[PDB]
Amino acid sequence: ELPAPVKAIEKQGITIIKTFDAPGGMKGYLGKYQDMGVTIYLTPDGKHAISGYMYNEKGENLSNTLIEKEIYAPAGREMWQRMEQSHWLLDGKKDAPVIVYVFADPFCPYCKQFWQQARPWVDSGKVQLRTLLVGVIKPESPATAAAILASKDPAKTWQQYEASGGKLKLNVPANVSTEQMKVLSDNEKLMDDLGANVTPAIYYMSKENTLQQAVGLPDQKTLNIIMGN
Amino acid sequence: ELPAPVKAIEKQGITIIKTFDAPGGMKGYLGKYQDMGVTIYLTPDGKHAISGYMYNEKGENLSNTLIEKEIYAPAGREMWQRMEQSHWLLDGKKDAPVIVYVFADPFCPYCKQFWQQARPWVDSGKVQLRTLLVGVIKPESPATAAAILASKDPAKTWQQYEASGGKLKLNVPANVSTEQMKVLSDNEKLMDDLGANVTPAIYYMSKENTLQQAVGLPDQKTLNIIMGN
Repeated sequence: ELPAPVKAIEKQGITIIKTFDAPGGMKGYLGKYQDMGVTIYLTPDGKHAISGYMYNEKGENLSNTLIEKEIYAPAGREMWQRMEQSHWLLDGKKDAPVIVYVFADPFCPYCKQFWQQARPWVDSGKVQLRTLLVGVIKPESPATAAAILASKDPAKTWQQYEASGGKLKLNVPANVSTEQMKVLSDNEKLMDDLGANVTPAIYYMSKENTLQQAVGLPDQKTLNIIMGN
Repeated sequence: ELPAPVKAIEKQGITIIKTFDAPGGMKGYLGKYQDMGVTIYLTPDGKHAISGYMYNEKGENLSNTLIEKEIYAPAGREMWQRMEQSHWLLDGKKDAPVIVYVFADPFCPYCKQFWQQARPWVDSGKVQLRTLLVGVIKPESPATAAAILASKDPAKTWQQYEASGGKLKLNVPANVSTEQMKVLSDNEKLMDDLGANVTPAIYYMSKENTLQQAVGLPDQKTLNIIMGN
């Protein structure tokens, strides 16, 4: 079966995912304890195993890197793709290295405050905010979001709208177009799939491309991390 | 200096105590993170180190054993000796394998309840309770404790006293003898040195002879552990 020392560690509540190659003639085992990723290393003598974190000369926590890359990160990747394939509005330079998605409703105070918080990074060209509009808070949310999407330059209109705290006057059409309704409904479903029904629901990448989430108004630390600082 | 991989781990908040021999050509380092003991193992390639716990074929957590034996346990040993050298009263067989010390006052409800809880183990000859009397709760505590020490068979009198819930009538002398006062004062100082002023203050051995403490009335789990079950 499995080496005795490793079997002993399994009995401590660990479920093995797979085996992997490690340095120094050691064999590695990737697993989980409850929801936590863990790495086990079989010693050269083969009669001992160490459950813990391996570091290299440069000081990188190799176990952390592997756990984030193979356990925590994967499942959310297809979601990041779905957001990229959605009809989002661009706020910032198209080539900004840091991409942040935000599900926002026209009648949401914190969406506006987050928009303001992000200015330094967006204006410097470091971050680009991609907004996926939804109409779920107020009776007029759908129509207002659709009106923004119906404007000549939706992205600019949204920026002006958020900058004005929602005081920006708009031309609200006689009805929501079928295309606008599809965008809003598709965005709402994706938002629901991501797990947070409250706006703003902010998504960004960190920790070996793990899809991260922030809901509501981020505090200073979370903001700096979202912005890739 | 120290191997680079180990130096990297030190930077994560670890302070090294000493180096030690490990299996498979690996070098071990014993240290602490805050108040927690930790073990680090340098890999055969010498360019990596693992911070974690080593297990053997029999399933023993060797790191835990070493940490308990060399870090957590030592400092309290001299205290266990001081209790053994004190004037305690025996409750149970002199050859009972499990020794439990208890600092008790004559006017303490929980001391009496703990005494009752311990009967099964004391009567089976598995545990021996060694009581170090103190007189600190009530005005009459000193005189009553001294009266017990002054009786023909102090140990039996104490047992009868606890069994009766303190209703056992006693012959209280005209004064506390100098020897009785020395016992009470010495016991009180040792109790204070151990860190718990509340009675009952219970001491026992577990985890590689680490001096353990229980204060007040132990719940079922703690009781079973104190009794060595």
